Amino acid sequence: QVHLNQDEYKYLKQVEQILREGTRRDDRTGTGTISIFGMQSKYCLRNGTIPLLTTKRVYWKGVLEELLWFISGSTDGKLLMEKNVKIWEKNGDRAFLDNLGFTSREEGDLGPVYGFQWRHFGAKYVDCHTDYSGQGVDQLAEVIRQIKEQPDSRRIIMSAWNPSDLGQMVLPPCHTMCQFYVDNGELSCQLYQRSGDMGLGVPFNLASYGLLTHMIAKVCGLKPGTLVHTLGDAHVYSNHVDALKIQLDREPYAFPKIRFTRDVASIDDFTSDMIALDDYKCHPKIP
Amino acid sequence: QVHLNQDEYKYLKQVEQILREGTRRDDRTGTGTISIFGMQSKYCLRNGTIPLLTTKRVYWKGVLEELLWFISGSTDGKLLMEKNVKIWEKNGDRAFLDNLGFTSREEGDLGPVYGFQWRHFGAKYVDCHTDYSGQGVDQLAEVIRQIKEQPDSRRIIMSAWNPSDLGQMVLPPCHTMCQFYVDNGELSCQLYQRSGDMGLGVPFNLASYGLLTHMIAKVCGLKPGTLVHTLGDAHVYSNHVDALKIQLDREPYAFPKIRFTRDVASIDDFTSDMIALDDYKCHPKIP
Ligand SMILES: Cc1nc(=O)c2cc(CN(C)c3ccc(C(=O)N[C@@H](CCC(=O)O)C(=O)O)s3)ccc2[nH]1
Ligand SMILES: Cc1nc(=O)c2cc(CN(C)c3ccc(C(=O)N[C@@H](CCC(=O)O)C(=O)O)s3)ccc2[nH]1
Ligand SMILES: O=c1ccn([C@H]2C[C@H](O)[C@@H](COP(=O)(O)O)O2)c(=O)[nH]1
Ligand SMILES: O=c1ccn([C@H]2C[C@H](O)[C@@H](COP(=O)(O)O)O2)c(=O)[nH]1
Repeated sequence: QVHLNQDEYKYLKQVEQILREGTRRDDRTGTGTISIFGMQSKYCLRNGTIPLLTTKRVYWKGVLEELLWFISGSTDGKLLMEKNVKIWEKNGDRAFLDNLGFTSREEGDLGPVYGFQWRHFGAKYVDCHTDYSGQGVDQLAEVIRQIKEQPDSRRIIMSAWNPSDLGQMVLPPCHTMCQFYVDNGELSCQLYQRSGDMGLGVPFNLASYGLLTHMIAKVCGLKPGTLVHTLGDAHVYSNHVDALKIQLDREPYAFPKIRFTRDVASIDDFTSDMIALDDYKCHPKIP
Repeated sequence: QVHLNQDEYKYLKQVEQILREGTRRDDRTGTGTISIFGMQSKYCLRNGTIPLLTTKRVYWKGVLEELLWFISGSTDGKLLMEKNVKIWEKNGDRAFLDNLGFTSREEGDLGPVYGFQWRHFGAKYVDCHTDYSGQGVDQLAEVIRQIKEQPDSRRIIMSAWNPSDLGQMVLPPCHTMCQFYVDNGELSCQLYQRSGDMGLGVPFNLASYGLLTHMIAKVCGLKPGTLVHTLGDAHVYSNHVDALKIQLDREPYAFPKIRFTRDVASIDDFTSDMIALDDYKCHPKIP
């Protein structure tokens, strides 16, 4: 049969394939996972659609506020908490920092993570309160320039994987790079994700890069195309198979759609008040 | 509809899918291409198999000598010419260098390309005859230590994409990063290739990373697993559609197998005389 939302059904079949074919391993601390290495899915973004899963609600406020935080170049977790978004709190507090040997680091200074690499790749990091203007490569600005002036390019790439800075990161990048692609006035985006928790993190990442593509599409005067999601270690955690069993038996509703309620002078000119999400209907929460 | 070599048949269907579903575009070199954005295939390396295409012969000597050249960390194209491997020759001679503004550069100094990034990521490049010992990150050594001591890691990654150094590269990286993966003593490798010419370059890259996986597996005392080949712009050139129509109608022979005829102290201890390729049978050349 045809499903109202085929793209999310395929995601459920991804989860289903992992449980059926994946290999059972104990990640390092004992905690087991079910894992397939090498997967790929595509999600249609046309007509403002954004792939926020309907069988299990996604922390939309987190996606939005975190992505703007990435774009701003910030590595200060405290700015995200001032928006009431706690995803980076445990990774930036005293205990977690000291455990990595960052005993001199202010609480919340996550190190040279995503935002720093996107906008200042190759720059000398010191802390999250340093003015890095004009230091390093502005990958996000270069991408936008390539899309506008060289739409046919096959090198429109933005990487967060900086071997020199990995040591000083509280967490190594998970979505390690993405590639953009223009075809018949439509902007597409492929994301390579080295590691993916299909129960929690992966749906969140789909929304982030789906939203990012919609933003870049508007800045470049293009229409949204397709999101290609490539996974390295696509895995489910053993202790959480019950929740996915429930999620899989649910028929997906239609994806919501993004709507930008004002114009923007650049990728840096977005604000939470003008990113609208319409008709996000989900199935009830899962214990 | 079974096949002696299923993995190569799927490749033929990849090319076929590109031709039937791909989008027709004119790239920055003129001359059109047929392209799909986002593809993925898997090739079995178990029991020493290496995916060297049989429907169209691959330049095995180029694969072998170039990969050893990469591993050595060399950026001097002249060493490859001393082995009779003339890829990278036109990219490193006077005309091409001056066209990019490297008017002060010695012939053959390809810049901070693959070899430099693999073994000295983040280091200050100057020329291809400089001792970079202790400079930058030795990603290839980091990967090997991770495989040995942390086989379950989801962060075993080696990237050739350095935004800081792109300007000084004669050619921007095409195979941009790879991720490794250990499961029950089997070593796998996923390659993300931003751009892929299915008629020439892609078959070569599959063998390169296939051989690389076989090599790293032996150093770490593991068995070869799976090669996951992810493509960004997977394309055929409109000029060569006639040739591929023939190639697609060919039944693949069995893949050849790699056999290492002596022990190795490290990934740096390999030589052409001890990498053997057994039973590589190909279909005849195509006009
Ligand atoms: C094992 C593991 N799986 C993950 O998916 C994961 C994700 C992150 C960061 N990340 C990419 C996240 C995205 C969304 C998140 C989250 O906590 N969502 C909750 C709401 C939390 C809140 O309201 O503050 C949820 O939707 O249930 S966490 C960090 C460690 C992880 N660890
Ligand atoms: C349009 C284009 N397609 C490619 O595949 C390509 C590949 C490279 C570099 N590369 C990744 C290569 C892999 C194999 C090669 C090659 O030329 N092989 C010869 C073998 C004959 C010989 O050199 O003796 C061949 O079969 O044409 S070249 C550079 C520019 C390109 N440009
Ligand atoms: O953006 C993210 C960050 C983390 N994770 C999940 C995947 C993992 O299993 C875990 C990260 O652990 P490591 O891969 O770093 O070991 O969190 C995601 O899915 N998306
Ligand atoms: O390792 C390589 C190097 C090059 N190419 C081919 C693919 C292309 O179409 C062309 C690269 O040109 P650009 O990606 O720079 O546009 O060469 C490969 O397939 N593999």
